[PDB]
Amino acid sequence: TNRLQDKVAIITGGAGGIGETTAKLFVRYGAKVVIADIADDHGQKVCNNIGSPDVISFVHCDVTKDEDVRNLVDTTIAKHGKLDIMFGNVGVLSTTPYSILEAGNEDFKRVMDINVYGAFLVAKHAARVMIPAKKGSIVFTASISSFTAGEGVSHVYTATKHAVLGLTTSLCTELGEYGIRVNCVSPYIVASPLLTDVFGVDSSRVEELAHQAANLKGTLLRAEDVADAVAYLAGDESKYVSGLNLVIDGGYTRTNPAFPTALKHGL
Amino acid sequence: TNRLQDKVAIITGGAGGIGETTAKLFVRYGAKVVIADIADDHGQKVCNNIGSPDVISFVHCDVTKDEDVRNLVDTTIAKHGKLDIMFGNVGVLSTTPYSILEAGNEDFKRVMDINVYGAFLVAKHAARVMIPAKKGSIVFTASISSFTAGEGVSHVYTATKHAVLGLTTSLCTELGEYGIRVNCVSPYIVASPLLTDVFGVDSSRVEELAHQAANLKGTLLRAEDVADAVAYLAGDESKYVSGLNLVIDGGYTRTNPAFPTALKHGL
Amino acid sequence: TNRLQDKVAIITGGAGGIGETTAKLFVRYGAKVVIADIADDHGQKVCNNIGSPDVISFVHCDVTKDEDVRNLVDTTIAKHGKLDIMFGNVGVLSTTPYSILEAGNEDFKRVMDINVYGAFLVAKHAARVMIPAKKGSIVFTASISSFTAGEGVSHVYTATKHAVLGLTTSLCTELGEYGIRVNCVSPYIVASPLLTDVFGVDSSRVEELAHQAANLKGTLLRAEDVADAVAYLAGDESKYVSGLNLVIDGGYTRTNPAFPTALKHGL
Amino acid sequence: TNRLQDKVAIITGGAGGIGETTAKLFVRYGAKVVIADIADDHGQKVCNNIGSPDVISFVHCDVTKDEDVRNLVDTTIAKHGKLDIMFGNVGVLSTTPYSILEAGNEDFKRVMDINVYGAFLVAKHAARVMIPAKKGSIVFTASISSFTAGEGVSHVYTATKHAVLGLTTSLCTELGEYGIRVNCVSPYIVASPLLTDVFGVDSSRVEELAHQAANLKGTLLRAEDVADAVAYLAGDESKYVSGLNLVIDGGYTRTNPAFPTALKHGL
Ligand SMILES: NC(=O)c1ccc[n+]([C@@H]2O[C@H](COP(=O)([O-])OP(=O)([O-])OC[C@H]3O[C@@H](n4cnc5c(N)[nH+]cnc54)[C@H](O)[C@@H]3O)[C@@H](O)[C@H]2O)c1
Ligand SMILES: NC(=O)c1ccc[n+]([C@@H]2O[C@H](COP(=O)([O-])OP(=O)([O-])OC[C@H]3O[C@@H](n4cnc5c(N)[nH+]cnc54)[C@H](O)[C@@H]3O)[C@@H](O)[C@H]2O)c1
Ligand SMILES: NC(=O)c1ccc[n+]([C@@H]2O[C@H](COP(=O)([O-])OP(=O)([O-])OC[C@H]3O[C@@H](n4cnc5c(N)[nH+]cnc54)[C@H](O)[C@@H]3O)[C@@H](O)[C@H]2O)c1
Ligand SMILES: NC(=O)c1ccc[n+]([C@@H]2O[C@H](COP(=O)([O-])OP(=O)([O-])OC[C@H]3O[C@@H](n4cnc5c(N)[nH+]cnc54)[C@H](O)[C@@H]3O)[C@@H](O)[C@H]2O)c1
Repeated sequence: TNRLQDKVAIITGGAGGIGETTAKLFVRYGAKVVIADIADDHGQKVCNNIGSPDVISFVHCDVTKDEDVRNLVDTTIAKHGKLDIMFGNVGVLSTTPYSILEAGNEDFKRVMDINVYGAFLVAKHAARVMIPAKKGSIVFTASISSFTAGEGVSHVYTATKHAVLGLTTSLCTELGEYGIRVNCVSPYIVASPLLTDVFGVDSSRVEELAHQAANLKGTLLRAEDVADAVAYLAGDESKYVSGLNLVIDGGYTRTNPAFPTALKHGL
Repeated sequence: TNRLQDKVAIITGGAGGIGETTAKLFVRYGAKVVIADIADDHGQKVCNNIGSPDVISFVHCDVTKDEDVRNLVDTTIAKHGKLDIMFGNVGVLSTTPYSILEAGNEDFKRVMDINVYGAFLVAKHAARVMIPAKKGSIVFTASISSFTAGEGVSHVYTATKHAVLGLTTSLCTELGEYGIRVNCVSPYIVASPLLTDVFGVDSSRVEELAHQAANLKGTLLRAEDVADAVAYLAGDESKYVSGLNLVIDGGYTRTNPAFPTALKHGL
Repeated sequence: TNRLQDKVAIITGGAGGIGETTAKLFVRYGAKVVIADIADDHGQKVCNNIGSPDVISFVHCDVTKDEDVRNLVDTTIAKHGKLDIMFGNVGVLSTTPYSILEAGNEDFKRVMDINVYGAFLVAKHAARVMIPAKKGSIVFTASISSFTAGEGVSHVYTATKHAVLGLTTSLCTELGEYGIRVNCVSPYIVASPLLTDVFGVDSSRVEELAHQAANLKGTLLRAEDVADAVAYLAGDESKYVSGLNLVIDGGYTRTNPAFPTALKHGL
Repeated sequence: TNRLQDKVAIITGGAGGIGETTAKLFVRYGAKVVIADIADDHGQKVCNNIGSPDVISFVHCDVTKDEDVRNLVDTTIAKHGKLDIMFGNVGVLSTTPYSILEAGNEDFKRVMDINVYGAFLVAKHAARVMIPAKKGSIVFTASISSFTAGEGVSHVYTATKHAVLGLTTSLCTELGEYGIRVNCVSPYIVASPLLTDVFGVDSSRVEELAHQAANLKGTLLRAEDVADAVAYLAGDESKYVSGLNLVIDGGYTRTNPAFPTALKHGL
């Protein structure tokens, strides 16, 4: 059936990848979506092809900005008379190395802006429309680096998708005394459609590497798989779980075979 | 629609309370259930009234025992040709005080038996039938004391519904390299139907106390609310989340107003 | 004895409160300190009275800045020929309410600058001098809101002293493959000397409120008590623990008597 | 100097390995110890050679038993007039495989007995002597599997050194409203003196494998390294930290290079 039918939802990043299969799921399950990206020529060739705009519309938004998050929210109330759900994806990763010493100073500012102090506004403009109605789940989207680490992932993405659990445990302790839920989803390597910028990346040869590395040989992750975790937390069937940081790693995050797959046994 | 339709499920405690609304949900969503309790005269006046046994049957089981968990599992394969899901509830709480010093020695043995080294067998007899088919989520059921504490809850229930996350993170790291998921749900004060044994308890005057104490004024918990968290993790829409300890507290676990509601402000 | 004798340490906030009793402890335990604050007229009437500058010197630093963190580090190497320890305190809290809706937009920028993307530089200029020597613990200082929450503490302080565990778990996974440790201490209500700015605060009537609220009636917190946690992690006796977020709450963080001290018993 | 001088301590496992270098440290730092093991002919050729018995004595104890934990505690009060510290090590690991399916049924009973419902009594007989004096830290000793997992470590050791954080967070919430601290230390591969029982183990060729696997190349773990973590938490300098599960992994627990050391870069 169309499961969370009635809901009006806003994805703050539904052009790219997780965001449009999460969109297409929510419009399959009977919501009305407002995709909301800066990537203008993909975010409406996603909203032009998913459905017909009464249910799916686009809005240039730049979360690095307050007048922009103001208008997305104010025109959802005006497109559709309310805002039940605010899936707040948005996320950026470093364009400087890793290494503390030779990895810089200003792709910390900019990748804190898009990820932490830009995930906030989304929650302040949703908060100021959900609080008047005493209903709503604000889902976000972090990564398994909300929990932990990697010698890959930058000290900034480790740091900003950590605090997107900050104001999602704390945002929780007040938007909760209103019967408004605050959760975030928190994935692992997901979205292809055959990459590259430095080679390695030419994706599928990323997805193949997400199976020799996982802790759940049998399947592969996808976006339908995060969309899963997000309609759950969104509206229906989420109704008393404002806890969560629904870690979708297929278990991975809770091992380290550095010493088991060195320990081994016989040879 | 009937959502996890096809599934064969086993509740290891579906007479009592969480367990039969979780049962009635799974049989509403098109599974075939086998309720499985020692409480013989409630567990079949639950299986006699929910549905008709092709979909809902009872089996005396005593998880404190191995020949008993052997036969429940072996007759599910025989009632219905497989075991996709094993919701493993089961849980007991102290019948001695709290206080380390004057709270005893043998309602640690017995309430470790029913809760930790009796949650195990459920997972060893489900494991030995799910591994042959390379499919299945083993959901359990812990409490928010899997995470934390209370000056109420006994050092034994704090201790045994802690380890039901032991062999649910660890059970995970192997029943996972099989595309078998291992999660547990983890609730807060839930089930009435107007209690007592020492007075206080005369339940609803438990549920009323679960609203002046929560961090989500607006609703009240129930069993449909844990059943929610359990069909999610069971089969469909759980397909790459073997992480979780789906904490369903309405946020509660992540505060302490000892110092805020002492701090206050003006008077 | 003078325990971590030899060490050269840098406090990045040792004028104020935790920072100078942690300083006075490190100079009692035989280190040589460089206090390092913007508060010019307190940071040297702390360095002028603790000891004589061969062991205790001041340096205006403004962690909201890179040329400033550059020079503190470069003149420690020049005052004293190395940098074993970098205690990185620094911390600021909101000067806007709490409430998402009416609590603003730019004391998120500024109190992310001093706390997260200003805790970083401290670790990049210490990192670039500890890595050449393959020795050193970078201790930071977070709060129990690194772990959790409060209806008091702002969504920004909840968010920035969360990520000071970001780049302290992640900073760890690389400054660690160098035998350089990365930990942070993480306290609860500490430092008086009889406050006010809005009344309530007139401190001791803060400390008195840190005893009717704690989970360890018997003592009171202090700065010697965090200094404790910090010489431990600093240099000696820290030598294989790069794990920690040494939570010094006297247990507090792991309860919630909303439902126990509502549950009570007899009246 | 002799740091925690005055203290009377009890190790509940100080014959073997961690336990006697932790003993020798506490008697170096001026305590008076009572080692306390079943291994009769090692536990006194440890107490006969460390020091002279006024400071170091042995007592056959079998924590799988209550009359035994009763007498150790009652004769410490009688050897020495009190019990400030109770380091409660004790720990056993499986003598059946790993695999849920073919790994048995009764080395769960026995290795729950020595580890969880035998760590308890230690804390009930220490509790009943520390509570009369309103002073004392009960340190335990868990493993990094208190936090997480491994495809090595058995589902039972994962499960029992998990709950030794149960009744160490919960034991905390009451032995704490007495100014009695409750913490546990929580190590990684430690103690040689050149092993074997199945070959692999012939230890040092265990310790060598604890360096190609760690996240802190530079040093190696030892027992002085856990003794470190335990005098800290014991008595002095522990005075307001009843939080902790002092994870001493050299960072390890918070990564997984399954996907980084598959991701790599160029070849
Ligand atoms: N492999 C994965 O897909 C993966 C792994 C782990 C976590 N995540 C998280 O998932 C989110 C990323 O989505 P995705 O589908 O993976 O990647 P994506 O394709 O980058 O999708 C996100 C969208 O964000 C857009 N965007 C960037 N800045 C702005 C801005 N300021 N305002 C509005 N839109 C903007 C960007 O153009 C894109 O359309 C982030 O929160 C990640 O932390 C993804
Ligand atoms: N307020 C709540 O409902 C609450 C709160 C927090 C956690 N939980 C968890 O939920 C579970 C309890 O279920 P419930 O509905 O609350 O209570 P319940 O009514 O006790 O239901 C559980 C069933 O377990 C049965 N049972 C006990 N021992 C055995 C045994 N050895 N073999 C087979 N059946 C047995 C018991 O008779 C009952 O039918 C436990 O795992 C708790 O830890 C419940
Ligand atoms: N009650 C407590 O003391 C408490 C509670 C919980 C956590 N903490 C943490 O402890 C730290 C605060 O120290 P404190 O002694 O409590 O307070 P404090 O008296 O504010 O000491 C910190 C110092 O930071 C200084 N400072 C501010 N900005 C800068 C800057 N940009 N550059 C250099 N110096 C600057 C400030 O002037 C002061 O001297 C923070 O990291 C808090 O998160 C304290
Ligand atoms: N590699 C390591 O050393 C390692 C790693 C991780 C955790 N730990 C923990 O450290 C503790 C083990 O100590 P250890 O030095 O490694 O090993 P160990 O040499 O086995 O020392 C522990 C002592 O426990 C003794 N013992 C066993 N049962 C009893 C009993 N019932 N009553 C009294 N004494 C008994 C045993 O004979 C031995 O003397 C456990 O709590 C482990 O969980 C150790």
